[PDB]
Amino acid sequence: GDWHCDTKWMGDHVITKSTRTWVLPTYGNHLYGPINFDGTTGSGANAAYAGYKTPWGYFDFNRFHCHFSPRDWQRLINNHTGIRPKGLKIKVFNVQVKEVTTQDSTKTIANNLTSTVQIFADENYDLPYVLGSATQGTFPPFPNDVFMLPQYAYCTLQGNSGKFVDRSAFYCLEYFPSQMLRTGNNFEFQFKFEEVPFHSGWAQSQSLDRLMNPLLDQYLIGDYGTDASGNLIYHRAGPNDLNEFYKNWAPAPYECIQNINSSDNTKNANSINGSNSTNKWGLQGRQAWDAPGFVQASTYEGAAAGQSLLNGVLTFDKSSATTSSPAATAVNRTIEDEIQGTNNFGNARNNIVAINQQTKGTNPTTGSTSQFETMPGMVWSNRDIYLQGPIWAKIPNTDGHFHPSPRMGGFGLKHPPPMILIKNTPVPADPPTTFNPMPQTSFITEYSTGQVTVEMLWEVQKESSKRWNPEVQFTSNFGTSDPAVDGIPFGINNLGTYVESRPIGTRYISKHL
Amino acid sequence: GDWHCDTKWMGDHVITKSTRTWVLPTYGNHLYGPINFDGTTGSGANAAYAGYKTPWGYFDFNRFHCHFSPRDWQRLINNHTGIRPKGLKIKVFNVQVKEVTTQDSTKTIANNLTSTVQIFADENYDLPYVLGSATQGTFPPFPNDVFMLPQYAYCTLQGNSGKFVDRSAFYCLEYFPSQMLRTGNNFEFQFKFEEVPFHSGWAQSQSLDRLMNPLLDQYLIGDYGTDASGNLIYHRAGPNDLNEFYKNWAPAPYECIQNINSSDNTKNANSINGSNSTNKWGLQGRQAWDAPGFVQASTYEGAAAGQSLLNGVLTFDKSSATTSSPAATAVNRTIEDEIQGTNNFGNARNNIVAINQQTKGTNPTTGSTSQFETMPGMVWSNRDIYLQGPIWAKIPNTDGHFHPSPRMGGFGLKHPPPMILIKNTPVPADPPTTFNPMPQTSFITEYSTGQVTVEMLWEVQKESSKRWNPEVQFTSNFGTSDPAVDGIPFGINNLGTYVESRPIGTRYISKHL
Amino acid sequence: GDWHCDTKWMGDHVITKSTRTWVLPTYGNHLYGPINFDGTTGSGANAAYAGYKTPWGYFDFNRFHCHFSPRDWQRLINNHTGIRPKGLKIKVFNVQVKEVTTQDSTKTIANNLTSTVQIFADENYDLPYVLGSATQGTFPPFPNDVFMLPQYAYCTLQGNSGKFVDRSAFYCLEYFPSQMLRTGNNFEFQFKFEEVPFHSGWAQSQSLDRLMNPLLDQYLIGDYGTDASGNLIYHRAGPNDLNEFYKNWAPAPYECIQNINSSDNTKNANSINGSNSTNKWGLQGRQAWDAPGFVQASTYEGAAAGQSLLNGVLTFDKSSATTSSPAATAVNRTIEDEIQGTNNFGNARNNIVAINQQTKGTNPTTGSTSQFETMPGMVWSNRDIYLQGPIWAKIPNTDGHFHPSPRMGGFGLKHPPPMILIKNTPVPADPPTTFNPMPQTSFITEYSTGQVTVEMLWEVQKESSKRWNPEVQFTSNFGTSDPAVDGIPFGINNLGTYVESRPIGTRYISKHL
Repeated sequence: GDWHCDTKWMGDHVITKSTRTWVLPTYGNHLYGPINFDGTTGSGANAAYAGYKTPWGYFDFNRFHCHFSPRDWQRLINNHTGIRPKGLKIKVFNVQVKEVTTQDSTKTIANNLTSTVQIFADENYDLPYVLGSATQGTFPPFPNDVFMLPQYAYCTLQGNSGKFVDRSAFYCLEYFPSQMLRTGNNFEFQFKFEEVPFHSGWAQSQSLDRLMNPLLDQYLIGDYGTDASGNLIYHRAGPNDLNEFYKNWAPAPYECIQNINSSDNTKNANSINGSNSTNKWGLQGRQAWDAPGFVQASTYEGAAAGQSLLNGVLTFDKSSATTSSPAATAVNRTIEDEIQGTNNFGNARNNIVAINQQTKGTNPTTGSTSQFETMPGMVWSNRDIYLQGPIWAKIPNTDGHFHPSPRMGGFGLKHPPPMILIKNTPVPADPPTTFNPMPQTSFITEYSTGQVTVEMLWEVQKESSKRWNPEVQFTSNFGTSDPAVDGIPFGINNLGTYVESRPIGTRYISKHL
Repeated sequence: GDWHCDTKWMGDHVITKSTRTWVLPTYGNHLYGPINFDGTTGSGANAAYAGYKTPWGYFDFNRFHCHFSPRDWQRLINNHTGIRPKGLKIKVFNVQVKEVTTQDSTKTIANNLTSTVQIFADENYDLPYVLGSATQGTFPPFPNDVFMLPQYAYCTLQGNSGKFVDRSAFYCLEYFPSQMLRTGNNFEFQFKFEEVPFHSGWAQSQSLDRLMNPLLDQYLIGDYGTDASGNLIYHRAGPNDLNEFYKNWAPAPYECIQNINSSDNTKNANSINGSNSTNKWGLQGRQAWDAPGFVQASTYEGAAAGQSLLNGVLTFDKSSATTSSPAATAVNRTIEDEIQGTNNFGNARNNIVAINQQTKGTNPTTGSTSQFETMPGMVWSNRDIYLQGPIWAKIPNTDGHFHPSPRMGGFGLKHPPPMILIKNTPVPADPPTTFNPMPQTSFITEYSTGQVTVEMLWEVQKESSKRWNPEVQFTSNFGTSDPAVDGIPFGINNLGTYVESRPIGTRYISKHL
Repeated sequence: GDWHCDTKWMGDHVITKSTRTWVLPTYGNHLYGPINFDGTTGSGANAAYAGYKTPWGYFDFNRFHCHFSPRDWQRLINNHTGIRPKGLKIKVFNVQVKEVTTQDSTKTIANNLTSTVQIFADENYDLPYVLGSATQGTFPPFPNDVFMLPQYAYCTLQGNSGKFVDRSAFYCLEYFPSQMLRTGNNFEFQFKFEEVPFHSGWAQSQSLDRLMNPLLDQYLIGDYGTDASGNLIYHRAGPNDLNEFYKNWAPAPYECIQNINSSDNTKNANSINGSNSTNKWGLQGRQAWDAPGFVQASTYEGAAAGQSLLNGVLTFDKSSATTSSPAATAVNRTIEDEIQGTNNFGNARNNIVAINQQTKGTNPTTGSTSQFETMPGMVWSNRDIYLQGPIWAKIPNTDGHFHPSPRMGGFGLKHPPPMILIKNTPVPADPPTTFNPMPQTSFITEYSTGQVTVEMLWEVQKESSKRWNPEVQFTSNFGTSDPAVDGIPFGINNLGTYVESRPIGTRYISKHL
């Protein structure tokens, strides 16, 4: 094969080709193993797990910025109001296996021509599907970078203290038909996405509470109170009070999510514990963070600067890092302000409901609600997709699901792109000259490398806006930057590392609600 | 492929094939980087720049002596009065990649059969075009020589102090479809030049100020002065004074360029600073040398020996050298005396113009002009092309340009031959046995080498001169040379280096103006 | 006919339909008249003119914002790098004539069904062409607005003191075949533009003084000075000093234009007279402002804030006004910073040239030039087109012209869209009952009104940029505005007037030079 990265913009379609270079170590000395964590030490009992490690490794292209460049992304989001995937093609080729030898003086790396690697795609979704979990190991943003393929592992059911049970499964991955690749062999795979709705690539220029003609007043009469003697009073909503209007629709449901201010130091309580104050959902005797949760507006218009939600937003790294506790200057923190029309600000407990039953003696009382869930007549909007975020997720296999759109973002798929696994086939060292029945555990040290190209077909919506005035769009203004320390933003810096300077998202075009 | 260098002289065409051997290092450890120079130190603020370095490298065949030999060039310039390019074919083949290993005792070079190199031609001119700038890295004059491919880099817009701005661009070159070459693969490219006018390969045997029949006198009456009483006087130009003639045409425009004498020591002022006395043109707050400028006659007939213009001529090295301050015996200094018919000598301020308005009291006054630019009715001639000089240049992409002939020489092209880039594809070293998300920065040390053949098709004008007497032509008379120190001129010397002994140019045939 | 305004974006084409409502008064009581201004009083002798007034009136759609809306313009300039006109169709219809009667108590307006108006297009350009002069009378920006058709008048040759001469022409416009329009009649006209080059809709990301590979150094040797004894010294330009490089091309020509600072009060001299310090060009004994002149960069990168040129830029009104001395807050002042790559900043006198001839005694001297005109090897860029500016101009009918691009902007046309004239046909009042030979000068007071729709076809260039990082684009960020005083920018304000908030131009996309 050959190296081709590019994009081709057609009218309703766009094709993004990109190709990388990878390196595959031998994981676990060609051995499976059990893994668990009991809840006795460390984080606690909620952190327990049980599963297996596998000598295999896999490709993960799930994130968007694998397939797009900051210029191609800008071309998408200013012009087009929607996108969905159509199909993908991936090809792994130019595989070459290298053997390592050490005399303690130096390493000597040689190229073994006849050794192979094994690769297969999991067509029927027989193995546990780890791709939709937004973990690391994805292709790099920048094509000149060389990346390392992750090791495959999974969790099964667990008992108390992170132990196996009867339902726990063990999967042998050598029991799957696979293809062996030498130099001069390649692996190709075709895939076609199922029908999904376009992601809404447009911000909304109206609110639900004002859909009305503001000059008029209703023919529907309201209940304005009671008399001093107890007689009912009526009122007609009009342009003086538009909150009085009867309405057909209601905004999004919510669970109350605590607020936190990223910019302003003086808006946050001192020394809050994010583990205690985060929303949880419990299952099977233990409870896990509910994050990000169902999307709420992080901030609305006319709100404090820096307002956000605690574990309510996505946050990314400017450049790939292992830090585990990154500084505020090393991260890109997204904000959802574009859904503020249909989606109430999380941590605002506005919704009011009647808590008693009136009569002569008892005055009616109401109260604000911390959690208000779905009822007929509600409209909401999904979380935005970002250049740095996940493309898809696998809808769990279950008897029911409600609005199966992934909470982190992207496209819920029942048959997502399959998970493609690869390993270095083992080559044994010299056996003894008398037969031994035991397994032969001594192998030659080796690793693999090659290229992988990924071509993906997308479906876009181009629109016609009849608003007169111009619209906000994504522009790059940093002023000046210093080539002696940090290069062009969204470019290579002085040390050679690629830096994504700020988060980007798809909603720059306003459309009336 | 096979090794073929040669020339084939057809009637109106000539075909020049030549093939070389190159070596490609790994540049920058497979990393991009920003580069700049602030104006705080060194040369000054006018020297500031900003841009990027690239792991890629490229082929530059632009100079003439890549495609011709001193004998083939002589055959061209004595017989033919014009030349222009038609098409070119280049083929890079026999690529082989070699790996280097060092124990500090010695280097060990081995041949990796399965490694590749990446190569593509930039068809659409998407990357900044660095070829027309007359920098080093060109193929050698002599085919047996082995040369090194340059590293690719470019400049973008800059702010103050050599910093990036919003308009500054960063180009990822792995985003271009490319071809991978092993042993047994080759890269071929076809190109066809756009229509251009022949370069004038003829010196001119007349002057503009004498185009007339010298025996006759005009029927046009001139203004010879006024009377002692103020009455107009008339005169008829004739063979006694031929400068009095009215004329249809005027010579070339000029900016005054200072003169300097290369041969004669006693004609030059002591300790002049060439940086202060050179013509400049300023742009964007800073100012750069205007050189060579629009061509003027370096010397005319009946002028001091050694006369030339300061930064008005091209100067070359007899053999490839890095000296940065070469001695006068190491350089070939061209001289333009063949345009002296239409092109006035630079630094001669001859042109005279009226600076006031006469009346009874005021006598008419005139003055000489330092700068006299284009007006209707002017004729000039372009700078000569030399065996050692550039073939073409890329006309900038702009709304207007006036007589877009390159000031250094050759053929201005809107679609020049594209820039062809190549790099060694990276091969990683042994990764760790536990997954790491970071980019893998350790690679195997390697380099590439191969052959490249360039075949170019030319279009020539053969002429018929009806002058009776013979013409000057390019002949080789050095007398005798010493094989013990310097070999045949235009040949290998004692140390094995190729030496170009004197500059050559295309205008040896006289033609009346 | 019917009312249709809209735009249709096709791939390489876009169609803009817009329709207005106009009102035509009776000009001059149906009489021609001579007009002149002698130079005896007022502005001076340079202000003199002579010509005629005409009862006719005409349509002028020349400006861009007649055909585009701020949203349609944004859609053009962010996506497309070029535009040129193809054809236009105009239709004037629904004409109705109204008669006015006054008893001094009140006016009474009645509708005369059988009266007509006269209209013709000037196909052969027989009348003097007044459209390319950027005067008022153009269609409004906002379609709901009603506008008044201008009166037609022209200037002819003049003697001293603004008097007619033999060459002066008088044109009778009733000598042109015309069409009479009642209610139920319409006038349609087709036109097809001649071939013109696309306007460059892209800013430039490189400079002429840096086109080079910054890592390399030239094979061309320069002249670095002379020795202490008079011997020539050589030097090789390299990455330490890139201004030393020889170059093929040179920046734009210039006439020095004085600078003025719009923002900063403290950068301007006190009480300068703009009439004395503006560039002039004289003709026929008198001299007129040269403005804007050939375009120079108003400001460059790393220059004082608010820097501009005095009468070097275009300036517009935010809303149509007669003020004649508008305040700085009522105007939109354009700035040309996007040509700073090929076009030197006006009022920077950088260009340096040799003013003498050296020898032993005389040291070489140089000087900076106030005016530096076109010479071979220059490249420049035309003035930008703006949403508020003129589309085209008529190239004068003359034997020669150099780069005939209009200095204010747009497309120079030899056969521009013809000038279309209209008048109310006169209806006489009651004549006497005995024959009189004299002309009948008493008429009925009347005016006309109707609609005019203009459909124009445009040709656009969509591009592919391979730069990695995002580009600057035109976005609307005003923060918040107050509906109680000024409405949405580029929208109707509180008083009902349409306001264009800031100037817009076509160059938002960078492209390497």
